[PDB]
Amino acid sequence: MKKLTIGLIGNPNSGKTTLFNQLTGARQRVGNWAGVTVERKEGQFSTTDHQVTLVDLPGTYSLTTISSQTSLDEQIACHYILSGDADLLINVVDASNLERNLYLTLQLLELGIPCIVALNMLDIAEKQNIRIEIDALSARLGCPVIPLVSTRGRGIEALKLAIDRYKANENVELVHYAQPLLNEADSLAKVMPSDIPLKQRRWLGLQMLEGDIYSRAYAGEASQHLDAALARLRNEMDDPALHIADARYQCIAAICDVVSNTLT
Repeated sequence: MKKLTIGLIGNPNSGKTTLFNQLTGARQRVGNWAGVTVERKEGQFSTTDHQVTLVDLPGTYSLTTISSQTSLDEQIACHYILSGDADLLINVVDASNLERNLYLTLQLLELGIPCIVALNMLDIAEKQNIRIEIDALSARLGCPVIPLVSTRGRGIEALKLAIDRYKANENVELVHYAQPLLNEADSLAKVMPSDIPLKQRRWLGLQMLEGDIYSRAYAGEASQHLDAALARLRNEMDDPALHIADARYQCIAAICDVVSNTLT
């Protein structure tokens, strides 16, 4: 009887649409996202405790662009995620490309939104001699990791159980950014719109320092101080955005080094 909203997000070709169809069945409506013709499909399903509305978000590899430009999918996903409309997210992860998918995963966890990872393509990974340590991954992410076992799925039943048990993510250490980057990002966050949570304002600060233009619309007055902050950081270190990317690759590489093993 309790209402609950979940956003479904993952990379393109992660199995997310198939999972959507499996969860909602015939209980779906299709429209378009506001102001664009990009399709917005959402549906309903029930758990033991909740009546769930599932919103299918457009596929994306990340919520940020530091190069290039247009991405209506990425702007829609980023805007919805930052709106706070969803009570939680299901992040569909391709097990056979775990390292690639964990960038988006890391962005969600750094935003601090309640998240359940749905681990998909397990059969492909296994046939390709890849095995993933689910509990090690969950320990490092601070959120549940559910293998989507297809046989009598069952995978969906485990997923619904986690939905009924959803809670805040654990405040684990994820990316280890340089302290000057953290300080300047915090100084930018402090001047952003007050109605935005502080974790999200700090994340936005780091993204602007990396050079994301998608965020700046959300950062309000912070955009007026970004050049002075960048000047200080450039005094502290060569290419601070490169330092950000290196920190991220380090984190993901370590996680994959522990979590992903050969079956044979």
